[PDB]
Order: sequence, then structure tokens, then C-alpha cells
Amino acid sequence: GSMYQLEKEPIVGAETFYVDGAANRETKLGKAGYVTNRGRQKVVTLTDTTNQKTELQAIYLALQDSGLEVNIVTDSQYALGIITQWIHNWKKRGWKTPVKNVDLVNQIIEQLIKKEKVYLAWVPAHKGIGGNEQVDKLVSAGIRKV
Ligand SMILES: O=C(Oc1ccc(CO)cc1)c1ccc([N+](=O)[O-])s1
Ligand SMILES: [Mn+2]
Ligand SMILES: [Mn+2]
Ligand SMILES: [Zn+2]
Ligand SMILES: [Zn+2]
Repeated sequence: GSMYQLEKEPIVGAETFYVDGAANRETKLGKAGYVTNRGRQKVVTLTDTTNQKTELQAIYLALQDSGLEVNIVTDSQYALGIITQWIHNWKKRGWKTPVKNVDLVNQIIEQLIKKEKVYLAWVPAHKGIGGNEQVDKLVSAGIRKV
């Protein structure tokens, strides 16, 4: 019983957003974006950012640009946990909100509860030709070598 329930399995039929972000610590330059299984993609370049911010920013773009039912695959355990924990503990007993990234996370949650159904799952970064590998390349170009 929370302020929303994420889906326990992928939403059959819904479009899938493979999100990723990448940042460079020395310059605080970074990129966030997505590729989808309906031939959609988007990459944005960011300044003054961090790796965790860019993974969160990517999810925000995916929620922003999608319909009411959406599948999101991320490789960030941080991004998944912080969003899931926020949903499960909202208005609950021992909730101290995070300090870091709190503005972006609040922005994401706001987008999130507007949705009808959201499936959000983690996969380890891996090589190959699937979705996570494609967006990883896009957000990595000029930010870090792979
Ligand atoms: O997109 C990715 O490639 C890069 C490459 C370089 C940098 C620079 O730090 C950041 C991301 C991801 C790698 C690892 C991820 N993961 O959640 O472990 S996403
Ligand atoms: Mn990543
Ligand atoms: Mn990646
Ligand atoms: Zn700057
Ligand atoms: Zn629907």
C-alpha cells in the first residue's frame, strides 16, 4: 500500500524506453537520453551534472515523452531504488527524504503519478546490440570512452 504501484511485469503492448545517462567528473559535462522500440530516440547534453543526475534525467525524459502506459529499462540501481523507495514510503512513518538530487527526484515523481501504469526495471550494463547498449553508446559519446 503506497502512493502508487509500479507494475510487476512489463506492460504488454506499451512502448519501451531504454534510458541511460553518462557524466564526466572532471568537467561535469554529461548526456541523458533514450532509445525506444518504436524507433524513437533523444539525447540531451547537460552541464554541471553527475552520473546519478544523468541517469535520473534520462528517466524524466522517458516519462515526459511517453504515453499513459510506459516500460522503462534502466541500468542505474541508484535511480531505480530512490524512485521505488520514495513511492513505498511516502507520507509513511520513518521517512527522511534524501538530500542529494531531491529536486530532480521530486520532479520525476510528479511526472510518475500522472501516468496510468509504469513498469521500471533494472538491468546490468552489458554489451551487445539491444536497447541498453544503443543508448549507452549515445550518452557516452564525447563524455567517456567505452
Ligand atoms: O551509459 C553508460 O556508459 C557510461 C560510460 C562512461 C561514463 C562515465 O562515468 C558513464 C556512463 C553507463 C555505464 C555504466 C552505467 N551504469 O549505471 O553502471 S550507464
Ligand atoms: Mn547507465
Ligand atoms: Mn549504460
Ligand atoms: Zn556550468
Ligand atoms: Zn491504458
